[PDB]
Formats: sequence, structure tokens, C-alpha cells
Amino acid sequence: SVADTVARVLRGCLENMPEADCIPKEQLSTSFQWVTKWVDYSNKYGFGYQLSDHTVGVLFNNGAHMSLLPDKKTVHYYAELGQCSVFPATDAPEQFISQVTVLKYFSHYMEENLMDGGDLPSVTDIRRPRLYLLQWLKSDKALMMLFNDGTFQVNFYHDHTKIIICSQNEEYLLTYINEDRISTTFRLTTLLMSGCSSELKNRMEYALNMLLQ
Repeated sequence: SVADTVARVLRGCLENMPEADCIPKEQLSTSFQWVTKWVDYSNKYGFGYQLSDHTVGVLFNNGAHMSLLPDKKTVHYYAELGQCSVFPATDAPEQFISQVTVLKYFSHYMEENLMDGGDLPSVTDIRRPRLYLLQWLKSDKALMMLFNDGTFQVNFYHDHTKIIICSQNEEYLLTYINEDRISTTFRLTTLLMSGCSSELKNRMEYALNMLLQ
């Protein structure tokens, strides 16, 4: 249903926007939560990412999810079945220890082998009930990540281009991160009217197809 909403929106814009050469000229200055780095170790432990605020998250293979907050000290854990536990990392209870030291592993792999996926400015304050990954999908072309608040992100392998759909002031936004990791953020309402370049449009289409899976 979170997914239904994002699809409904993105199909809407895709089926209704015009033909264009260039991307839209009207562009915004803002920040919001998005995935700056990620790491797939799903063959063994699960899938990890880092967010814009420097929270580290991991979706484990068994369904559970852990986040390390930007203080590097505080953990938020959801079980498979939804149950939320919050405790500090170093004083973890027995049955979470293996997973915490894995969370930590992911944090340090990302910190010292990977670079930020984009030049969006770090969100200083993320205040809402905080994000966790609902769902991820990899095809041979791209990685798709969907968060509990509807934030939608797809990263293309070939050229490190990315698309991000989020909602900010009760409004839908799409940002394109290009080959140079420069970000441009539009109003969806704006893309609807003015359309965009075929390169962006094709990536939007590819993204939608990932969502309909």
C-alpha cells in the first residue's frame, strides 16, 4: 500500500507528462532522507545502507531490522513481527549481540570502502517516527529501496545515476542524481507539466517497473 501510493503517483506523471529535450529548469534547494550508501550481503547476513543523517540501517535476512542512530551509540530494532526494542549498542543483550556486531560491521565497511552517492546536503534534523527499509529489490539493472514513509529510491549500476521520490511539504518530489553525483530536485507537479529528457524519463519508467514487481 505504501508502494501502491508511490506507483499511482509515478505512473500518473509518466502517462501524463509531455515530450521534452532538457530536464525542467525549475529546481529546488532542499534536503530530506535518502540512501547515501548501501551494501548487499544478502547471501549471508542481509542488506545494509546509510542514510542522509548518518543513521545506519540493516534489513536482515530473517525479516528483522536494526538501525544505528547518528550518535553511533543508540540502536532501534524491529522484529520480523513488528516489535520495537531500543537499547544502547555497547550494552546489548545476548540475543541481539551477533546482530549488533553485524550492524557495526556494515557501518565500517561503508564508512571506509564506499563513497556518498550524491551531493544532497545532510538532513540536520530527521524528526518523525524514523525510517526503516520495508523492501528492496535488485534487478540486473538496478537496485530499488522503499522505506516505511514512502521514500523511494532506485540506483542504476552502470552509471551511478539515481532517482528518489519523496514527499516533503505534503508534496511529491523527484530527484535525479546524475553521473557526476550532482542532484537536481523537481516538484512532481513540475515534471508533469513540463516533462523531461528521455534519459531521465527512461529511468523513471525503469523505476516504476521495479515497483510493479
